Amino acid sequence: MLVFIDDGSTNIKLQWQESDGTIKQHISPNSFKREWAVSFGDKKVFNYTLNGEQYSFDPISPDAVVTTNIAWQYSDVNVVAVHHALLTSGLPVSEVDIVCTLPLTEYYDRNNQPNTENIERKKANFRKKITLNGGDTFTIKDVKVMPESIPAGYEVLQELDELDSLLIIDLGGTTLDISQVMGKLSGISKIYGDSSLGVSLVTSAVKDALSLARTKGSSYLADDIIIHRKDNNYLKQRINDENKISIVTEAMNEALRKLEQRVLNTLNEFSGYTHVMVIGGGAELICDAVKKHTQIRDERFFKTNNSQYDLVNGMYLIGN
Amino acid sequence: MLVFIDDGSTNIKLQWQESDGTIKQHISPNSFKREWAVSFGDKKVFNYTLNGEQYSFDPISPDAVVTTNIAWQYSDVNVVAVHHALLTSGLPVSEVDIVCTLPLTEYYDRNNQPNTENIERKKANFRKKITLNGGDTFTIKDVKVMPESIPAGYEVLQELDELDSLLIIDLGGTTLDISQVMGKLSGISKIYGDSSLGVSLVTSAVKDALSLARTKGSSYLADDIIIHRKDNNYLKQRINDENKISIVTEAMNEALRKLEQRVLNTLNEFSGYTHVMVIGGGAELICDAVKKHTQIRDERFFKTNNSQYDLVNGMYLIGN
Ligand SMILES: Nc1nc2c(ncn2[C@@H]2O[C@H](COP(=O)(O)OP(=O)(O)NP(=O)(O)O)[C@@H](O)[C@H]2O)c(=O)[nH]1
Ligand SMILES: Nc1nc2c(ncn2[C@@H]2O[C@H](COP(=O)(O)OP(=O)(O)NP(=O)(O)O)[C@@H](O)[C@H]2O)c(=O)[nH]1
Ligand SMILES: [Mg+2]
Ligand SMILES: [Mg+2]
Ligand SMILES: [Mg+2]
Ligand SMILES: [Mg+2]
Repeated sequence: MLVFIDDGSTNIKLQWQESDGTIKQHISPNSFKREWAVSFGDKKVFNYTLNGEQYSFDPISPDAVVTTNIAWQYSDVNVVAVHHALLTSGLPVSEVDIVCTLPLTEYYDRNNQPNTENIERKKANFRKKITLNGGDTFTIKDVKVMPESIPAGYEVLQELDELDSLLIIDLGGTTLDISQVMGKLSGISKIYGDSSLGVSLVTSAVKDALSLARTKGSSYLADDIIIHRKDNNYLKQRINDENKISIVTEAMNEALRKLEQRVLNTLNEFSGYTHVMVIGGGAELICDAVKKHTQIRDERFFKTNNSQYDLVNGMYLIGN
Repeated sequence: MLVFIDDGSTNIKLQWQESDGTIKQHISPNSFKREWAVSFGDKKVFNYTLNGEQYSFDPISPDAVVTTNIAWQYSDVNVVAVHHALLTSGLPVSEVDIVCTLPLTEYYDRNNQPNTENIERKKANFRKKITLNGGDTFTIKDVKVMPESIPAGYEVLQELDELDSLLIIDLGGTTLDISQVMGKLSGISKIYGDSSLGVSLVTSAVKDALSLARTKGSSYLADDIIIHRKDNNYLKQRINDENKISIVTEAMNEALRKLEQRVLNTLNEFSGYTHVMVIGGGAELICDAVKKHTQIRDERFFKTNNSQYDLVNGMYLIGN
């Protein structure tokens, strides 16, 4: 079995196809604490041991450590999150081959050439042995590494003439990376990674406007508000009450406005692209501004409505 | 301004393109009561007058009258729902040309030929004058009518050879229609409409499980549960607790299995199709079963992740 994994610092996305020809997409959060969970009842808990350290999946983990999540890519927790993702995917415990991802500025050096040291370091990380109390864990065999962004725009790129170039904008949970690639992957024109902004900006704004606990527990509430930000009817029924709908809609627009300014400002660093694609979980939050501020016809502007999965799907369509 | 309108009996979907080339999609529910609403405060209420009768948008309308929603297509409420959709779309009040829809078995007679009487009846319906208290209403000028299903599969159909044929499966709120159309619209092979089943089957089940009020006010809760039916973490935070997650998950699965059996049984009435497409709001609820029980390669199986909008988008790509 081969599993494609876009192990982001917010959510791990998985995609694979089963014998009955069904293609499955799974998503599992990166929310673990460095200690085992205690269950005196039947509630299932996942306690792991990796590199001698203890870890457990935590549904209410503090949104703390809003610092360097780049190092997370080579961390123990990353290994745990991926294994946990495999365990809750539905697939049967077994040996598996995987293809994981490395952010653009980690996969490539400043010369836009493969950073072999980082790629190997990523493969080595998944060799760290893991254990699960009261259960079996999958066995990761072969590890392949693909860079982010490019796999998502691969389909479109096969269609582009060598002279054309696709601009890929990826808004993630805590990062906003933009790259430009010549048609048929004739070369990488430019890469601009930014780990100072992400969707969490709006999520954090929402958690503030409603004064919600700064943990994973309230992440779903925040996301539902952002996702349905344009449907008052939904908000009316969702927001506790007191109709803070005014303040939250006010907080969201602030953050969204900031995401747009950043993207537009960075966009000014690129030129000559003939096609544009917006991917990542935050795609819907900036697609309008991007399309408005680019000179590209509808025919050449790409965006799906399953944006958080665009990358892992692209990886799949290539390596499966 | 030209507006494409898929006025379904559950939700009115709109799609149009503005000056800055921005393409917008809007959704507005069909939840009205035959009586004005009384507001003693600042809360805005929409009270309409059509054909004399009084109507008003109702956020907590009873899910009553689950009888004939086909006649709804030519009703006064439909006219009100469309006008209400226009008013909450974000577009400026004005004159507008529109393209609306008619279910497959209404647009076509049993000989699969345009039912001109029904088509004209649909156009005439929007000529009924409407009024809004405390505001102006849009003015519907030219009315065009497209059948359901086919516009959604039009893109793919242009690519198919005249000999191939696309099977379009549309699962809506209260209807399940299936059609088979020859490549390049070289002819309609078969139409099978079924107004006995719809997504409301699962929504009703969910409401029963959580014993929620049988009104629109609880429809959002029900839909979030169904949409996130595979994410325990979300369900854990969404469900009012008590972990009825077992009972609701049990209710949903049974309703879903019923939807699947119906679709599979009807599918047995079709043959010779070379491509398959699933659309409508319920697409995600039956896509797997359908792909599993069809002999079609992945390349020839179509499904977007914005299913409720597939039709209106198809209408837009053809008429705009
Ligand atoms: N508004 C909105 N948010 C979405 C949508 N899909 C996913 N999200 C959310 O957007 C955030 C970003 O998701 P994603 O890009 O997958 O995160 P990541 O890849 O883990 N981030 P990073 O690349 O920085 O490591 C998540 O909190 C996710 O739940 C959507 O359609 N709309
Ligand atoms: N599970 C699920 N439900 C969805 C999704 N998108 C929309 N829905 C819901 O599915 C139901 C059906 O939507 P839709 O097909 O547009 O309704 P309709 O077109 O008005 N129905 P009808 O054709 O019978 O007149 C609605 O209650 C809608 O909210 C989705 O991705 N997943
Ligand atoms: Mg990412
Ligand atoms: Mg990764
Ligand atoms: Mg419909
Ligand atoms: Mg209609």
